Amino acid sequence: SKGEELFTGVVPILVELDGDVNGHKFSVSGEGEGDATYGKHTLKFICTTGKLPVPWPTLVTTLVQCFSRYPDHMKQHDFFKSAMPEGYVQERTIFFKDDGNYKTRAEVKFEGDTLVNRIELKGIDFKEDGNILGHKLEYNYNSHNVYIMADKQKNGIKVNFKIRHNIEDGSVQLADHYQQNTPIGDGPVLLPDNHYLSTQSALSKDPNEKRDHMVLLEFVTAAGIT
Ligand SMILES: [Mg+2]
Ligand SMILES: [Mg+2]
Repeated sequence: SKGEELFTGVVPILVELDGDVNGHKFSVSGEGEGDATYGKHTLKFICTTGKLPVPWPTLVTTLVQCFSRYPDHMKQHDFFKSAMPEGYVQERTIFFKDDGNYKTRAEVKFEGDTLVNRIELKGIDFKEDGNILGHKLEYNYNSHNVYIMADKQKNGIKVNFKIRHNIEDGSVQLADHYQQNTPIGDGPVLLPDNHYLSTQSALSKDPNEKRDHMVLLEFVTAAGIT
């Protein structure tokens, strides 16, 4: 189908983020590839401005749900690919419990044969010795369910989920995600029935990289319709 046909093979991915958290300005660039056939993508991210002022794990959700594997019997519910190549706007508010919040605006679209995620991130009202600005988050990542519903009035989707970030003392830092996606182009898109994406993510380091960086391996599969 339109859009989906662009994802049958391996697709290069570029991610570019500019961020400001409590006045700490930074940029991140990522490169990698995705194979939606297998719900798989791999990326390496670099902080191009120096040291990242927030923990890497807090940026994972912000840093391409078009690479999710939609089972054949759910293909009519894949909004993300249906909006391609023109793309979609992905906006979030991320509430860190007992701490500050991120607001993000991204455009995800093809530039030539590459899938590009371009993001502006703004974080405010973080505690200086909270888990975020105090860098108390472990370098790992849990598996989540990402809940999706149609937003027919916006010709898009509404998405909600709760990220669990492990803290170095055994506790959990919750990050409540509220998300909206709307197409950039004016063509038709697939508006889905309620369903979810099951995610899993592995964080690692490149032993040959001296810059502040994150290597990510992610698998995502749509479910919840039988
Ligand atoms: Mg196929
Ligand atoms: Mg633990």
